[PDB]
This record gives sequence, structure tokens and C-alpha cells, in this order.
Amino acid sequence: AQNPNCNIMIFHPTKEEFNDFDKYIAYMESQGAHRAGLAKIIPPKEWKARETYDNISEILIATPLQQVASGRAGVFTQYHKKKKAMTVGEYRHLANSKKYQTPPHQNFEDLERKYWKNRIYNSPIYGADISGSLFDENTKQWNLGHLGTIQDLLEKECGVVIEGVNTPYLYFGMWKTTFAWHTEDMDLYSINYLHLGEPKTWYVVPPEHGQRLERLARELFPGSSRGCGAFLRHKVALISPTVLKENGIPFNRITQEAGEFMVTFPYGYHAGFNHGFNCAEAINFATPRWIDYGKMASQCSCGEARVTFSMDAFVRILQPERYDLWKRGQD
Ligand SMILES: O=C(O)CNC(=O)C(=O)O
Ligand SMILES: [Mg+2]
Ligand code: NI
Ligand SMILES: [Zn+2]
Repeated sequence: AQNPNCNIMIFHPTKEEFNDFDKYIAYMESQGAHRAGLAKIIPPKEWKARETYDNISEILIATPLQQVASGRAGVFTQYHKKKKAMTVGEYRHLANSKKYQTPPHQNFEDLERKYWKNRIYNSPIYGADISGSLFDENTKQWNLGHLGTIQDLLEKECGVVIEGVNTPYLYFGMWKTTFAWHTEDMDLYSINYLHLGEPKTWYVVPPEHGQRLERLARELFPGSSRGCGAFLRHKVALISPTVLKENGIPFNRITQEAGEFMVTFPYGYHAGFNHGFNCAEAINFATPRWIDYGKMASQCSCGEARVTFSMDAFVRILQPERYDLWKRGQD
């Protein structure tokens, strides 16, 4: 069995290997990469996403989210308070202000310590989930706006044509902006490219151990767990590495830098934080190996998780017994 300890693997494809996305995902899996839940892909030196980032300041963040925490430093939830719209140039200035800027630090480990110690005492503002793309249309390799769609994959695998579309999202971050513990909608893959700026630290639980994380989460968030049998779908709970180690939960960590891709694999729980002003682009995707995960994915039906148009068909076709209850949650 490849990668039996479920370590995060890092890949350095050549320019020839970077041509065929599906084939390279399948290669990574042949080497055991999925067992970690997360892999890093460093593009060949010949490649670029676009020519420059000098002209992005006028992109609008229509609904910046202030991430307010509740709890204790290692075990907290966050809620998202909506703020007034601002441009990416306005948000960059905000991120660099004395109130929000990254503190002085020695290295990524010192910054990680500072994050876990102090996150809860601040409310950073995240420009998340903005439909759009920063890939040049002429970038032919690993262009996250030109991937095969999940609807087309389901059709290729299962023969059923469905409605829906699949487009990427931009994330503009600052110090301490946080992504809560989650798997993707319908336990899909995700791919995330860090276009510019400061790093993003990730934590991940191997898919084979995801239920251990869920059982901890039910213990640590007992009211939330009573409210919803899949409350990590709400994407609000944080648990620190120290707490995970104290409870024996298997996980790994890695820091993504600008110019690097990360891939999350079906049912790989992940969480993390941004080091400073940055911009990432991410999208979900599927492969043949996903289908069995999609059929078994948990679902939130309490009404909180509220998701995209295109999840309807995935539930309807892969999970027809759950469909009626899930759809009640959506309405
Ligand atoms: O970058 C972020 O805030 C969150 N991204 C992801 O969870 C992802 O790419 O799957
Ligand atoms: Mg612009
Ligand atoms: Ni994710
Ligand atoms: Zn719920």
C-alpha cells in the first residue's frame, strides 16, 4: 500500500506532465497521495498563471466577512459578520494596517504559535467565496476555470445528464483569516492555487480517519452536535493542533506559498489560516474515484449549511433516499 503513514506528498511535475490534469491526479493517487487528504503541487518553472498581478485592485469584494470567534484558544467557533463592500485595493490597505497586519515573527512555526495563542482575540476580515478567476485565458495547463466539470464527470461515469455548473472562487485573505474544519460539498476534491501574497497554513486529517475527527468534534461542540448530525458542514468549528494531539487524532500540516497548488481529496477534513494579505483561487472537481464518496457523503439538513445550485442534482442522483429531507433543509 503506497503512503501507509498518510503523509502529505509534494509533487514537482515537468512541463510535459503538466499537460494532462486528470492523468496527473491519477498518478498522484497511484503514489498514495490521497491517503493524506491533501497534496502540494509545485508547477514547472516554465509555467505561469498569468503575466502580472498589477491590475487586480479594482476587483470588488461585495460582502467582506469579519470572522468573530467564541470559545477558548484551541477550541472555538467563528461567525461571519457581513461588512460593507470594498475593492481589493481597499482590502489590501486594510490588511496592511496596524490593526490587521502580520506581527513580527521568526519563521512559519513562530507565526503558527502566535496564531493559535491569539487568534480568538481578534476579528480579521476575509474576502471569501467571490466567483471569478485570475488565470489568463491563454494559460492552458492547470487553469482552474477550464477544468472538466463535475456534471460532465457524473455523466461520463453514470450516464445521467444533469443541470448545474462548476466555476471557481477567489479568496482574499489577511493575517488570521481562518478556514474552519470541513470536507468539500459532497466530499468532492478541491484544488487551490495561491496566486499572490503571504502563505496559507493547512491542517488535514487522512480520509481513512475522518470519523475520528467527527467524534472529537461532537465531544467538543456538544450543542452544535445536538443541533445537526453533520454540523461540520456549517464550516464554523476550529480545533488546534495541540488539541488534536491531546486527543490522538491523526493529522498533518503544511504551509502553501504563492505559486503553489494544493489538492484536497474526497473526505479529507482540512482547516487553516492565512499569514497575511493574499489571494487564492479554488474550485471543486471530481474523478471516477469520487463517485463512491459522493454516494456516502453526510449531509446537513438542519438548514444551516445552505449551498450552491449544483448540489441539488448530486444529492438527487447519488443519494435519492436523502433527497427529500436534504431539500427541506435547503427551503
Ligand atoms: O483557502 C481557503 O480559505 C479555503 N479553501 C479551501 O477549503 C479549499 O481550497 O478547499
Ligand atoms: Mg482590477
Ligand atoms: Ni476546502
Ligand atoms: Zn446543519
